[PDB]
Amino acid sequence: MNIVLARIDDRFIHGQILTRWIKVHAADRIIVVSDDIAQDEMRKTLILSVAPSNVKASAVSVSKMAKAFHSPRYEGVTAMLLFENPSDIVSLIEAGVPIKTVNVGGMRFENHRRQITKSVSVTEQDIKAFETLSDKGVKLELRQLPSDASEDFVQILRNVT
Amino acid sequence: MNIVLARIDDRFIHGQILTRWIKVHAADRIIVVSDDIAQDEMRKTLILSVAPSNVKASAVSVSKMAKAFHSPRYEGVTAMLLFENPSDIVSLIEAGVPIKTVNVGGMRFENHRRQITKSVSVTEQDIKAFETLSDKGVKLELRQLPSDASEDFVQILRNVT
Amino acid sequence: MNIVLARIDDRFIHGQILTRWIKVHAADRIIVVSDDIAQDEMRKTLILSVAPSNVKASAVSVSKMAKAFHSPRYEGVTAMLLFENPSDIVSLIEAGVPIKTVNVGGMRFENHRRQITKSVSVTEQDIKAFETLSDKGVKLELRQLPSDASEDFVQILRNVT
Repeated sequence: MNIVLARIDDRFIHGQILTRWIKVHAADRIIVVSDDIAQDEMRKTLILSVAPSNVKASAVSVSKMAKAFHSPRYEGVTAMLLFENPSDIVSLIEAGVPIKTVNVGGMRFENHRRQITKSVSVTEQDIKAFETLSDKGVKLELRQLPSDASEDFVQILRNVT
Repeated sequence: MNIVLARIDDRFIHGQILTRWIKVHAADRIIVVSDDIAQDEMRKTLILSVAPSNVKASAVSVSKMAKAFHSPRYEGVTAMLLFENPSDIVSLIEAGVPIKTVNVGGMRFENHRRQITKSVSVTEQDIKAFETLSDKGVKLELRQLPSDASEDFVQILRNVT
Repeated sequence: MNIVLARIDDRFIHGQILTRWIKVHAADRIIVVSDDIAQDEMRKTLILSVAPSNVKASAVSVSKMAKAFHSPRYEGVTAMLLFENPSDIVSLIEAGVPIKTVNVGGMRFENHRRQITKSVSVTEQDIKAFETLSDKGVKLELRQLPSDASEDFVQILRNVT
């Protein structure tokens, strides 16, 4: 399977954002990878119900994604993955799915989170995982649209701790 | 969770009806609450597949709705509930979800039902539940669109028995 | 339940093809009948997510289809079935659902398949089932659109073996 973009985004299929990434990479499908969202009936449906037509969408767990990534059915398929956070990306790599770059899009603020950028807010578990990701050599970029200039997330995160 | 309208409607996501209620209350999501529909794979999909985009939709059971209503994830969220009948509304209130008013939209006729209005047909179990609903103080209104004048369902139902 | 067309198509809800059959028969719902697709979470969603609105869609197994076909809820309902292959059509008939004609649309080529027409490729199991289908008296037709002239599949398949 050809993974064209792995993106982090708390809000998922919001506004014209995701559509713009799609038109640009010409992807066949969007897959939300998250164990929580895959076992939660009220949230799997509700996420995949505002995704664009002419585009297949589905929500699976880190385990099925791992299995699907290697399955021959989707051989050559062009996809774009959506993640709620950086740990499931780590969990997915520890299942044998190579992810070259990750586009950090947004992680909504909460009272126990630490705002790092206008759109990204992290916890302690989030930071460890962003670390581990640079350790596995994964490029970490920050931007909403294909037209915003790519900022380096690593430099941004470090200047904060 | 902010419940802006609890509606009874046998036919669900039919015509422009539901869309009109949505534009008017500006709701983020539509949730179908029914135990039968939530365990029936051929009906959960089939109901939520003709719902409008720009609107998240999902079908849960009286039990998960109860749980979700109080969950902090959906805190402040604006929703509109859809019901097949008045018993599940009673069942939902006996789970701790306060419903102020209920908009009776339609309950299709059947051979063992008693037609009460052009669009509502009830059974004996339906009537008991509409009673219990006025007992819990729930306002019961009748109308299809936000523009039809609100008729009183209670007075209408009583004039029939 | 009134079955207006039973169609074989590996690619499912692709292009304007299916929509054209729908407008022509005026069907309320599209049901994908397949045991594999019904138990595969990443594929049930992903198939039914690119189907047209104003049309209810769902994916069930040969067993539930059998059950639904006879259920009184969907009495009189007008539907169109989608199949991945000819065996599940046989499996469905051995459950008590009469299918008069089957429209062969496409079965994508693979390395272990034998191309029979520009769009149909079969295996040994496929052929036996197409046989059994002519044995049960099921008319087998070939065409993509309601406007292409109906070719006979049986004559086409035989000229190949």
